[PDB]
Order: sequence, then C-alpha cells, then structure tokens
Amino acid sequence: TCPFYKKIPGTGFTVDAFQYGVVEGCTAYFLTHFHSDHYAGLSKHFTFPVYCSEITGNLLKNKLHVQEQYIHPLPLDTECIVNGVKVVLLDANHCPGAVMILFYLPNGTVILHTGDFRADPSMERSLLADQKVHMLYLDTTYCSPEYTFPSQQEVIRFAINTAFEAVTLNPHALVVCGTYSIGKEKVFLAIADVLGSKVGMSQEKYKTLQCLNIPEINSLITTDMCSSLVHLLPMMQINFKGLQSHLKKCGGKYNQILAFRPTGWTHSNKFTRIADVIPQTKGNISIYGIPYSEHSSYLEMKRFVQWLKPQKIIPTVNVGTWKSRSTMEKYFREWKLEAGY
Ligand code: NI
Repeated sequence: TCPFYKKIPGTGFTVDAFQYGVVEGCTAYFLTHFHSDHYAGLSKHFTFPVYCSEITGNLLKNKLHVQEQYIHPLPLDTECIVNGVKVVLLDANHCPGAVMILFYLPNGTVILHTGDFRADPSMERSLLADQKVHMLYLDTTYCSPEYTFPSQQEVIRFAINTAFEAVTLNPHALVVCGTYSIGKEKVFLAIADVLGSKVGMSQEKYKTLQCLNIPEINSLITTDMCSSLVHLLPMMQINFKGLQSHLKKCGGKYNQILAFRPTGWTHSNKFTRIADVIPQTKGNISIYGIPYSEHSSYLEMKRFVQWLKPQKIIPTVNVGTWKSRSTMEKYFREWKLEAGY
C-alpha cells in the first residue's frame, strides 16, 4: 500500500504515488518530475487531477498520453491555491522540469518536499528563505560521507577537453553518449558545441527533448545520424559489443569511438580525482564513466539541512532496510547537534 512518506498530513495530497491504485482519501496527486520510479503507474487511463510543472506536463501529454483535462501545470516561484491549500513549486536542480513543493497547511505548519534534488546555495535565496519549515521530506539518495563528487561544471570541462582533443587528433573519431531518461542533457550538448556538430538521436528521444523548453533546441539536435558527429544511444548499448555494432552501422564514415557513460557515483571517487580518470579500451573503442550527479553529495545535503533547520526530517530514499534508516537517523542527529537547532 502507499507508504507514509508519500502522504502529506492535513491535506488530501500525495506526492509521486501513482502505483498504488486509488489512494484512500487522495484528492490531488502531485508529480515532482518525469522519471519512471516517480511516475510509475501513470498512463492514458488516469482520471484524477495531477499537479506538476509545465515541462513535466508536456511529457505526460506527449509521452504518456495522459488526457489534457487531468494535467494541471503550475508556474514556478508563484503562490498558487490547490483545493484550498497554498502551495509553491521551486526548481529542484535535478532534471528538466523537476520541482520541490512547499505546502502551507491550514493549521500553520509549513512542509517542504524536495522530490529528487541536488542541493545548492542558490536555494538559500528562493521563497524558502521567507519563512520557517517545520517538516522536510528529503531526497536521501547519497546520505553517507563516502559520497563525494565533483561539481557539474568540473565534470563538463573534463568531457569537453577530452572530446575536443580526441577528435582534433583523429577527425574520423565518433563520440557517443549514453542516455536512459531525461536529465544530464548538458553532457551531450556541451560536447556537441565544442565540436560544432548537432546531436543525432532516435525519433522517440528527439520527441522527448522537444518537450523540455530548452531555448534554440532546433539549432542543437537532429534525427539525421549522418550529418552529426555526436550520437546518443540507450545506456544499455554503451559497451564494446554494442559500440562495435553501431560502428558497423555508420558505413565506414568513422574508425574510432570515444564514448561517455554519465554515472551517478562510482567507488573510484574515494581515491581518484576527475583530472585522473581513465577509460576502458578495446581496439579502436574507448569508454569513459564520468560522475555527473543530479543528486546532492553528502556535504551539499548536510549544508542545506543545517541552513533550513527543520523540526522533523522524513527520508524518501534508502528507506527499505533498518540498517539504512538507522545510519541516516545518526547523521541527522550529528547535524542538528553540530549546528544547534
Ligand atoms: Ni529522479
């Protein structure tokens, strides 16, 4: 049944709770972003109201075929009323259209649900600053000290330099970038740009990207593989057999592949620096796994919480084992003691 950490007390609301059938007492279903663990269960046959961002609404309409009459998109940074309750949607710095949700309960309690987020100091100057938050529903994906990773800007720098060098040395080298959901678009767009190319992709993927309100997007992507020297593939195909297969399909236009797998975390981060990353190579094919994260590092998460000083924290990730739960509750206690709230 629907777990308690997906229910917002004092309202008829649930968040990201689309795979439990009809939730007893739910009058509005919020969707934080268009990733499958979160939208799981939505479909063209859904007949309850869905509240979400404009971009997430484009994707529900065009990709899931949810009927328009049930999609209620809201603008960001704007006080809105939903079934009698004031709410605000904030940018979650996750994938395109991802939001956090502020709920202002009738009784005076204020709740922040983060959705999936990558905490950032810039959040400390949104409408969050303007009042106290009593309860926090927190994306705890990387809530452990071993999870360090570099900034997004450092990772992109590394990829840009790597690709530019390889292709300048060998003009017949193809670059391939793996994808399986929205998010991490900067990886392939930044590379394409330094190489003066468009990104070539399948029709389904091109459609997906046309939902995202990315400016000048028509200048940046295409369905014509032949005209483009950065290709996107399913993440499943980013391996030697899969890439060898694809090279055969390009008809002798290229003789080398450089490929990128944007990973979350990988234990090489406990020792090695970004400057010091190396690929896996077989023949004329090389694969880089790069730690481009759209979730908070441990330190980013800790800083956010210590700034916010909530009265209660409810984890939404890693909640399935007692050992995880217990480990997370200890870190929360340390943070609260260290900061004094
Ligand atoms: Ni996500």
